[PDB]
Amino acid sequence: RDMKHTVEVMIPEAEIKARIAELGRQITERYKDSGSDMVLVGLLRGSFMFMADLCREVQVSHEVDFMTASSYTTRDVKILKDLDEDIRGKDVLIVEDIIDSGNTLSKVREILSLREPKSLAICTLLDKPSRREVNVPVEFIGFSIPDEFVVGYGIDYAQRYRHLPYIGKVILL
Amino acid sequence: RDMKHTVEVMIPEAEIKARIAELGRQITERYKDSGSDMVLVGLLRGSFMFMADLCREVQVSHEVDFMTASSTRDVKILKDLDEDIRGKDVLIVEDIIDSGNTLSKVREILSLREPKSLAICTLLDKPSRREVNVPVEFIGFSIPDEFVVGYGIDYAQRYRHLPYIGKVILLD
Amino acid sequence: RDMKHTVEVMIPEAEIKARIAELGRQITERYKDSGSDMVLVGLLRGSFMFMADLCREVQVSHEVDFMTASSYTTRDVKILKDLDEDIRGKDVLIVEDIIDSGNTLSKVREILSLREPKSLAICTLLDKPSRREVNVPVEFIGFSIPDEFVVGYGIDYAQRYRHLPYIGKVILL
Amino acid sequence: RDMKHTVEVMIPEAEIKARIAELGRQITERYKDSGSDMVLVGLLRGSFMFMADLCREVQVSHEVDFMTASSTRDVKILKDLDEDIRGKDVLIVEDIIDSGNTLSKVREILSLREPKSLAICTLLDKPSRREVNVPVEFIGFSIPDEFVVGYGIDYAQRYRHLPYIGKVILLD
Ligand SMILES: O=c1[nH]cnc2c(CN(CCCP(=O)(O)O)CCCP(=O)(O)O)c[nH]c12
Ligand SMILES: O=c1[nH]cnc2c(CN(CCCP(=O)(O)O)CCCP(=O)(O)O)c[nH]c12
Ligand SMILES: O=c1[nH]cnc2c(CN(CCCP(=O)(O)O)CCCP(=O)(O)O)c[nH]c12
Ligand SMILES: O=c1[nH]cnc2c(CN(CCCP(=O)(O)O)CCCP(=O)(O)O)c[nH]c12
Ligand SMILES: [Mg+2]
Ligand SMILES: [Mg+2]
Ligand SMILES: [Mg+2]
Ligand SMILES: [Mg+2]
Repeated sequence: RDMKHTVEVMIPEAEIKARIAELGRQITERYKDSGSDMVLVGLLRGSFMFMADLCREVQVSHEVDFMTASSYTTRDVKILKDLDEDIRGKDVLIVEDIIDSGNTLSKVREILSLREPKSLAICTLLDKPSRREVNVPVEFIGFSIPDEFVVGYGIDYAQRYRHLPYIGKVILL
Repeated sequence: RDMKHTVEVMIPEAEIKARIAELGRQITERYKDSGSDMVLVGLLRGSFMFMADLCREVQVSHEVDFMTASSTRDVKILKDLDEDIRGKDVLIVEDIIDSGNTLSKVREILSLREPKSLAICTLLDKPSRREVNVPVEFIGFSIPDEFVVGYGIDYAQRYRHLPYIGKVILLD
Repeated sequence: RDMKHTVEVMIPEAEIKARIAELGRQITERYKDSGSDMVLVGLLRGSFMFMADLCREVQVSHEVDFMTASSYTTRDVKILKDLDEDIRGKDVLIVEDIIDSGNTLSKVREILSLREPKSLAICTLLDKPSRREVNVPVEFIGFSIPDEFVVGYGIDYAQRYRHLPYIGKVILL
Repeated sequence: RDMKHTVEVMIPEAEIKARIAELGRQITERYKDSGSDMVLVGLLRGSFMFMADLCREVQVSHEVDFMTASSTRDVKILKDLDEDIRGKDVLIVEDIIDSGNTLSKVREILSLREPKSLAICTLLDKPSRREVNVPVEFIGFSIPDEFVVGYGIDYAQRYRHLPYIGKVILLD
């Protein structure tokens, strides 16, 4: 949190926009013939930018909701802020910025599943298979990256760089 | 919500105090030799009073925590617990169980956090209106099909401060 | 949080019950001729036991509500859980377990005051004038104690002793 | 909530994108020489999209935080901020201001935490329905008295994902 560093571009703004466009088309095809109500659920705070760009590329009538989970050395996954709307009998797509361990995301899916939605999938922008500690079903993935320390596009470093339009790598000096 | 009514006594303060003492001895005897941390989890708002009196009758070192749930519809968490319950003996403390919809869903959520044991203690039980068969190990009173008030329990945000359990009787 | 210790009785269960009875009579006289709706507001978690005993000794029709404030090195006072009901045009009595610095309580009163209640008073069970860092108006006080490390009656020590029916002092060994 | 209607365009995506770029340069020029930490505070849910596009146009190192408020009645905090704002330049990011009741009360609450500066940036402003004179330093569009949807803003939880601002037109 307190180290001399700099930031290089890893995934340019244009690459993200192109990849999200594709994701939008995939998500659209998977839920266009569903009929039931659909809702995209974002995990604050990292997902807000990804959510904003993604939901615009989804050509299906859907709702947008958010929830906040507890961040932590091993502790219970607690809900700091639940969803505003109901999800039972609905198509729910959890929208994440990045999956590493998948601990929090695994628990969140369990909690949501109890509310018995019609379907329940996960869409993450970044994925680190390397750091996975729990196997979680992830239907849509934007980028698979090695264990690199990335920032930008909602992802922070000591609350910094959330507003970068590009995914960047931090170089410790 | 604005209906003319009266409140008759159903369970006097002395009866509650005595029954809670008994519940205390039973809860104590169950968890006294556990060797794992114990926590009483109250469901706000209606159970604050029951919780305060109950934990004072529980002669084992335990923690006290609270949780606020919502409402048919989905059961959402307005205020989650403050502390972890993983590997702990958890006792859910609820004021009253009518249908059991809320308890059922709250127990599910907490069970996901893998506590050593998960049990429920309710002051009032109204089995004539149960829709879901939830398992309760401690019950203070099984009551008739009456709309009860007092002791944390309210009627339109009214009567929570009554030291006794009463029943609402509407005028004709 | 990790020290060898023991607990002695400082304020017996019976003394608390007697003092709360008196508080109930005072509070009752101050608000019996008000007319407006009344609500007792408790600060979780320390206030739950004090709230339960106090509201029963208040012979005035009132509502009971709770809220949780952020606990922390100097940080913003944040609301982890707000009130469930409205308080504008009402007689509001904040119910606290203990006042030391009065930092959190001062901010909480400010936040609540913005909602424009008819009146706004504070009732605490214990008071340490010694440790006061901010001057806060406190209309009702159960006990004034010196700077002693107390537990019990909702007050904890590493989440312990909340359930003690008596106010106790911890003796570090 | 269940009324038959249509959605006509009021502000096209290109117009929003261009206007947000301008807002970006203005916000940047104001806070570029502050020397104090900056934070954009969004009011959920309706402002997530505006926030995402806006902060990408703000060329100063800042933090992004969110807050959920309620609704007449009292304005309560369902979800408070995650980080402190004391001694920081705070910019409240809101989707639309009709009456201004919520903004007015939210600004009051945040001001209590004594930030270095407290300002408001709204995408849409509908002054024909303002009940409280709240001070806004940045406004994307001042709009006619129409029920707008899209770009985070909803009609009965619908249309939040539209890349443009539209207006709801009921059928006769
Ligand atoms: O490369 C990173 N940059 C910044 N943060 C992180 C994290 C920690 N974490 C992000 C931080 C969450 P926050 O402190 O913003 O609430 C990712 C965990 C997602 P998962 O448990 O479901 O897999 C993991 N990797 C990174
Ligand atoms: O006899 C009763 N007296 C008063 N209330 C009730 C209820 C409803 N009450 C208890 C419901 C228990 P459930 O039927 O879910 O098993 C819910 C109120 C929660 P809130 O005040 O935070 O909104 C059910 N029965 C009674
Ligand atoms: O003697 C004590 N025992 C246990 N805790 C404490 C505290 C800390 N604090 C109690 C701990 C609050 P918690 O960590 O349970 O959320 C009292 C602050 C009240 P104020 O700021 O309005 O004056 C101060 N004194 C004691
Ligand atoms: O033109 C509009 N389109 C859509 N909605 C609105 C509103 C109400 N909308 C904005 C209110 C702003 P205010 O009038 O307080 O200045 C409140 C919805 C909050 P919620 O979705 O979390 O419950 C006011 N105007 C419009
Ligand atoms: Mg995330
Ligand atoms: Mg209950
Ligand atoms: Mg306190
Ligand atoms: Mg808004």
